[PDB]
Amino acid sequence: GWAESLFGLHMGKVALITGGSAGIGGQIGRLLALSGAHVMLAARNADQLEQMRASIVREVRDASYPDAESRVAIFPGSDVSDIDGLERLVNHTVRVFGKVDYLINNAGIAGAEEMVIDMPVDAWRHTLRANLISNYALLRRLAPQMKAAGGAYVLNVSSYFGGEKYVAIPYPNRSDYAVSKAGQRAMVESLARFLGPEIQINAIAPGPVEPGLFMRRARLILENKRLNEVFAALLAARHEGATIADLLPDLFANDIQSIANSAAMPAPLRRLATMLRETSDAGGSAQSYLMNATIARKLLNRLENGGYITLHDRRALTVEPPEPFFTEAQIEREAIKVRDGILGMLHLQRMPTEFDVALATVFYLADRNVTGETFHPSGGLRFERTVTEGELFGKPGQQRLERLKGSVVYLIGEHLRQHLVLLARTFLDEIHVARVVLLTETTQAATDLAAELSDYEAAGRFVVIPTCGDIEGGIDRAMAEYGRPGPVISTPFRPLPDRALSARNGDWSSVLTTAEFEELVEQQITHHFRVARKAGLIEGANVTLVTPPTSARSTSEEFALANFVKTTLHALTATAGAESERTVPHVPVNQVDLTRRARSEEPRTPSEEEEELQRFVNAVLLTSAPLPTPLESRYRARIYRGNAITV
Ligand SMILES: NC(=O)c1ccc[n+]([C@@H]2O[C@H](COP(=O)([O-])OP(=O)(O)OC[C@H]3O[C@@H](n4cnc5c(N)ncnc54)[C@H](OP(=O)(O)O)[C@@H]3O)[C@@H](O)[C@H]2O)c1
Repeated sequence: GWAESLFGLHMGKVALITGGSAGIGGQIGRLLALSGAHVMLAARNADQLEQMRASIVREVRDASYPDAESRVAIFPGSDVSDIDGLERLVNHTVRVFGKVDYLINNAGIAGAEEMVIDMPVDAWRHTLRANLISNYALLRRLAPQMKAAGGAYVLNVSSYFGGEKYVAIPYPNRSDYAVSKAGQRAMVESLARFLGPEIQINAIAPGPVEPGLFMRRARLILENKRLNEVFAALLAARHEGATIADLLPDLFANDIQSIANSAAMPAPLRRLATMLRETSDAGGSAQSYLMNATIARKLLNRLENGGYITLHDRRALTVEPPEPFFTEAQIEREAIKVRDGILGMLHLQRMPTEFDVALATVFYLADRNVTGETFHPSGGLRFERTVTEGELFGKPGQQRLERLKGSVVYLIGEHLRQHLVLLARTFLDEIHVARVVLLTETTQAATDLAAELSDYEAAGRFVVIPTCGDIEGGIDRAMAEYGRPGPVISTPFRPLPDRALSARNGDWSSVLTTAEFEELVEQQITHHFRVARKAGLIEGANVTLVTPPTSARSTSEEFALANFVKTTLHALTATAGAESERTVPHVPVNQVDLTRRARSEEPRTPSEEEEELQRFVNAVLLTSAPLPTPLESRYRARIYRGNAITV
């Protein structure tokens, strides 16, 4: 009798639920209605919203709630990636019910389902708006009335793949999804003290809930596998002297037996084509044609963005292969492996239903003494890999640093002048690099830093390049003339916002706006994703992403935003790291944080700030010097990627 136990549990609350016409959000909306709450459901398709509303209202009357027809409302055409539309959703909800007590940030899309090195930047941005920026947007508009009335709750529906406190969990090929789920948890952790005690804010993070989905995902896996084998062989041939752009006409002949027996093909490509013709299912054209159209366009994108070829070297496929490319048998073999992976994660060997998760969640929502937590209503999972955030302990080995002699360094930054200059001086004077290229945002910063190091600049050992925000272009320019990188160190162009996070009394003009939160995600998360996207394609690069310090004022709000940035970015660094471990060119990714775990640990004297800068140098070095590949150490290649090191 679960309905009987729900009765009156949330009597008189008004809940807004996004993505509320099916799945978990439909069940939470259903069970909140069955607990006496007025619910507004929001999704895109209006008829589904109508059918779910019908079903719920019927149950509400059977439960003997008064005037059941007026207890459920719908609001169609609500795409949570459309941040400006959420305002009309809220306006309508306050208009219909008078107030919002519960905000259930439930809607969540799957994202791009590509590796970091393949992800279109605007697909990344779209996932983050839908899964992450939507949640602050709704919270920020509702928080004033919620603070006023005081019985209020924000619930972000996150995931185990958004990690846990101080721990990131890599989700290969899903970095956008993982970053938005981590960011939902991070928002809960970072805001709870400012929104309390009137607003509780928590996340839930269910485990897995119950052509099919494993079929689409299996197909992507087979396509990715083929694309990686070709990219790898292309690099191994370019390694032996081949010019990649000149192999493209013959390669895009697409015939596997042609490529395998061409003397005009470098040996790597021939060994790959031989294996393919011998292993791939013969009932598919994949055994006779190298690539389909998707593989081809992505292969060219990896080569153009990695700087291996130019726009003029782009070729269409001579012959688009005939379906079926991958046979149904291959796709099923791989989908069963996907499914078994997921199922084997689970300690209980069974999955919850959407109703189960909803039920536990709706009970959880009745507890009034918990905030800033991540509740698992479904749970019990063993993960392939977890990465704890940590603190720098030790120094890099001399041998590894010597391997940096003569390399080219790319620095990306703007406002952290002292850090950038110290990095450059260290790389040139003590590491003996060939040269340091600095990519700034504004021209002025380029000129000032070129001045403070005018000596190295005259000698050609320091270069500056103002990007005016065009990160991809600067890396292409630098690669074109100033040398191909080893160490790449991305720092943020912009500082953290100096904004409040909660009201002083009933004044909210000073609290971080939705647009400002959007800018924060752009400049402290997407900025580094753009760097990692390009540099992950560069054979022989190392990537380090640096999260910003606080200002001298060092306000609690600023500290909260820094920890938000650190937690959210780590999901990217860990997923990029796990991807590197599996796919050539195995470019490592690691993260360095300039804000400490606890606020009392921040430097308070100039001597302590000197200790920090020294440590910062040592961590950037520890992650910049050549790291072990999977071939040298299977263990060390795993653990020396995906870290977040506080200094
Ligand atoms: N294995 C799991 O299912 C699992 C586990 C952990 C976490 N989660 C999280 O749980 C949440 C819901 O998962 P689910 O499996 O129930 O999702 P789902 O199957 O995609 O649920 C679909 C619901 O969301 C709506 N929706 C879809 N795209 C939308 C968009 N762009 N804007 C607004 N509404 C949209 C749909 O209506 P329309 O399509 O008509 O708009 C419908 O109401 C997500 O945040 C997800 O990350 C799920």
